[PDB]
Amino acid sequence: NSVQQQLEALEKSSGGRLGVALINTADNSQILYRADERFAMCSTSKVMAAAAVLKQSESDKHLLNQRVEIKKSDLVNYNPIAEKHVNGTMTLAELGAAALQYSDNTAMNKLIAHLGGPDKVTAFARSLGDETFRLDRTAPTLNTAIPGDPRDTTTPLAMAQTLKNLTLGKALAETQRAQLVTWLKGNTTGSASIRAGLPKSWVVGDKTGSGDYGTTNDIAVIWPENHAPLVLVTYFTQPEQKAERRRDILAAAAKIVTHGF
Ligand SMILES: *C(=O)[C@@H](NC(=O)Cc1ccccc1)[C@@H]1N[C@@H](C(=O)O)C(C)(C)S1
Repeated sequence: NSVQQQLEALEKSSGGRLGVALINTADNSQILYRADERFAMCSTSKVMAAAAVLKQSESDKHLLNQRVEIKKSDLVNYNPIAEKHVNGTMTLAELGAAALQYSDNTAMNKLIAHLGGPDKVTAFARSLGDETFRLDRTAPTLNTAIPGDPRDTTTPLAMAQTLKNLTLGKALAETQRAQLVTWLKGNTTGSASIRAGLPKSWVVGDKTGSGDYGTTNDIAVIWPENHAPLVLVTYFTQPEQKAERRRDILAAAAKIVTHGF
C-alpha cells in the first residue's frame, strides 16, 4: 500500500479532489498527487502577498515600518486584527503578521493595495520563477474556488517549490526570509490541518486556506526533530458549492506522506 494508494483511497473516500506535494529537502525527492493540477489557493495566496512586500523592504529600509490607516470601510468578512485598529493605524509589518498568523482579509487587501493590485503579486511570483501562480482578485472573492475557474489558482507542486525558495531558499534575503518564517511558525489558524497530522514535537510554519466548494488548504514547512526540512502543500476541494471544509483530510494527507520521516 504505497503512499499513492493511500492518497487515492483518501481522495475517493472523501468524495473530493486531493492535491498533494511534498518536497524532502534532504535529497530533494518528492511525493506527488495531482500536484500538476490547478486548485484555488484561497488564503494560502496571502504568503505571496507578504513575500512581495518583504522583497521590496530589502530595498527600502523604511517600508515595513510605514503606517497604514484602518477605517471601518476597510473591513470585510474576516478582519480579526484590522478591526481592533479601526480609527488607528497598522504598519506594513503588522499587516503582514495579521494576514498570515490570523489570515486577516482586510490585512491581505491592504497588502495588495500597497503593492498595486493582484497583478503585482503575480509579477512578483513570475520574478520568483513561479510561472503557475496567479492572483486575480482580492479578499474575499479570491475565495470562490469555483471548479475549473482559472482565477487565483496554482498547482501543489508550484506552490511547494515556491514556498521552499521563500522559506529555505534563494527567494528572500536572509533577514526577510527569517521574518517570513517567523510569521509562518506563528500562525494560529492551522491547528486542525497539517499540524494535526504530524509529531507534536516537530516545528511547523503554515498558512491555511478556506473557500467555497468546501475548499480546504494548507501549505507548510516542517522541521523534523532529526531530519532536513520538508515542504508540504495540501489542497482539497469538492463538487458541491456548499460542501463543508475537511481539514481532517489535510491532516490525513500529512500523516500519510510524513510517514518514514
Ligand atoms: C482565506 O482563505 C480566507 N478565506 C475566506 O475569507 C473565506 C472563508 C471560508 C470559510 C469560512 C470563512 C471565510 C481566510 N483564511 C481562512 C483559513 O485560513 O482557513 C479563514 C477561515 C481563516 S478566512
